[PDB]
Amino acid sequence: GRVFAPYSVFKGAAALSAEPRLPTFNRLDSGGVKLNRRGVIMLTFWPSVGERKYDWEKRQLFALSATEVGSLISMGTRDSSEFFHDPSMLSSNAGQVRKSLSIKPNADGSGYFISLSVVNNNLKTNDRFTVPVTTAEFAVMRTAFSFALPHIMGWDRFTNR
Amino acid sequence: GRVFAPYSVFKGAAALSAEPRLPTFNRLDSGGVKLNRRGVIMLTFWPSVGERKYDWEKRQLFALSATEVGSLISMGTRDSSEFFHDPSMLSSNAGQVRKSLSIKPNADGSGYFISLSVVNNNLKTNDRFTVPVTTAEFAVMRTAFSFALPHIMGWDRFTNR
Amino acid sequence: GRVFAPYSVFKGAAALSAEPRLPTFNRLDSGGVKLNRRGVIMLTFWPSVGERKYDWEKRQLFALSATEVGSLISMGTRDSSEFFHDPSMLSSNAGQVRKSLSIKPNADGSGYFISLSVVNNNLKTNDRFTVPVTTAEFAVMRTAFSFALPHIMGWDRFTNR
Amino acid sequence: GRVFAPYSVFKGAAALSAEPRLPTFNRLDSGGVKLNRRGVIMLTFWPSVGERKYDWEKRQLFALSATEVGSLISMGTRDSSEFFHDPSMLSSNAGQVRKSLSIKPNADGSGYFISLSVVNNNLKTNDRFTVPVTTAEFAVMRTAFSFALPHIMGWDRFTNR
DNA sequence: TTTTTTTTT
DNA sequence: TTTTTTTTT
DNA sequence: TTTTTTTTT
DNA sequence: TTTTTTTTT
Repeated sequence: GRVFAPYSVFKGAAALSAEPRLPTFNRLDSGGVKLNRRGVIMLTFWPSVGERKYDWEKRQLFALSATEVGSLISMGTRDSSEFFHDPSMLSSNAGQVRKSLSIKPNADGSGYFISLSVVNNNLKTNDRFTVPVTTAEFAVMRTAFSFALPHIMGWDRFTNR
Repeated sequence: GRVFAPYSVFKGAAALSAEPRLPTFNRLDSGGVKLNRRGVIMLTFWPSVGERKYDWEKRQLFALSATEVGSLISMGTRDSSEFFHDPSMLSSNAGQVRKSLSIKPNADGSGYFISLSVVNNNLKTNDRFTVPVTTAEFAVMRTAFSFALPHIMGWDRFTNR
Repeated sequence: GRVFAPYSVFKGAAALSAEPRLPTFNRLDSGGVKLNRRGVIMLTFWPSVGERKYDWEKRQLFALSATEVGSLISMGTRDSSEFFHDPSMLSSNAGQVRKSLSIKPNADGSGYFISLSVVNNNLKTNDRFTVPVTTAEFAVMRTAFSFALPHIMGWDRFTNR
Repeated sequence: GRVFAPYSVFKGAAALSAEPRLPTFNRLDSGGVKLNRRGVIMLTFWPSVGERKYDWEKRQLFALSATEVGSLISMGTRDSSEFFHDPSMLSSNAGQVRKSLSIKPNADGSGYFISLSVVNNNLKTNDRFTVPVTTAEFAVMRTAFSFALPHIMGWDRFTNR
């Protein structure tokens, strides 16, 4: 069965959620197993419609790859990164939706800003959710993501008993 | 069944103990599972009534959240933090008991001081337990807490087999 | 059964793959178990025959030992290392094939270069596969290898239940 | 059953071995479980009687506690520590055997020196085994010991399923 | 005994 | 296919 | 719902 | 064979 144990951070404008999506495996005819669809750390964003009350309907997703996770956890305090995703890459309708996730340190050094930009040329929409992440919150993420990385990679299958 | 494997540090005035409290889950009707009550790292303090002989009766608890754990493990040597808790928040009798946990580096750099303050306006009591933590002891905590963080978050449920 | 969950990095000239090989154990007559053949992190390299299309036939392997893994993960940004292996050491045909793996930081600091040299004096061949590894990619490796190290050592057998 | 998966380092004068000893638990009448005898990282030393040929008969043991492990893994490159143990503390024959383990960085910075001193006033013996540990070897230890620490503490018993 | 709360499947 | 070897239970 | 793809067993 | 001990459920 599925499991819902998100690490969620709520702030002024929007809320931020993070939970792993494990890899899918195919059992070969030879008996062994082969990783098929790679796992990710799924990031979800949604806005606040009212004093601490958020709109789950207007949520946007962003799937961190193994490498991108590696990038995030290796970030020094004075570091910043930006990831660009096309949800429908290699599909009939590519270049129509563009997603970009950005992590930038804030001036104070009291953590980072993490914002998701989603531009949809099909629906003519332009969404952006920014969420402030303290040092401690980003620390949970770094440690949690470090823990999950081997799993989303399927390396937890390698075990002596 | 339950499990009692505390990491305990004993010192002059008081003693310090730390062990995880796992999250509670509810099995949905849909089959999947959902994290309900979040896990914590439970901290217990108690005084010394006599030459190395402590009073377990006068113990006070403090429950570290995921974020607070993230804060503790991310602490540089020259860092200090303070957490404030109301045990009965959102309850009939709030603001009546106040707890504060403080981690401050000591002058020497030979670790930290960790003290729990508990002010009870109902019972008119004022308790404070301070415990010195060497670099090595705080190292156990940092590593142990890092290990436990994924578990108290319920991320150990995400596993390939 | 076996498991195939490689961490693969594809680049211009060649491709790089990494996955653990667990240790083999023998069950003693006394009942206990004893680690026999030590585990490794297996590295595979292969060339590119055409615009992003690689030759799996011309692959070369390199097996990182526990210690060598320890070396790799302890590398600062400004560090470089080189490992020399004779595949047929202590065998009839030693000194006939020589392998060397090198990790050097690139000028920019944007990661490392990792190249495998294989000199075969029996077949009169001289192969070399170089692959550029970004900071994020090497971060995956560092974290993945850290996770796997206890397992290839067989220390995952030590567990309370 | 027991498990033998030592991390061993062999050098000129002596050899060094390290493997965890898990904690013992007692099942309470209440149903739960309680950690009884604490786990350790067991260190074994033995001399070399001949060109790369060691004397397993003249081995000496040293049991690292949780805290001492915490100390070892927190060591910077320029750090050194010394631990003193009386094997028969709180026993009929205390003060008769004294053990001391020392970790000192070597001049070059190419790792550390680790030596075990055992003075026996009952048998009138004075033993000392020194073993050089490269940066990579000590890296294996740091990572392996970090992995094992939660287990020797019995914190691996805390798990969601 | 424990600072709660915010959104789904 | 893989750099081995050293000491026990 | 999710940026894909490249090579085996 | 191993530095112990301190307080509960």
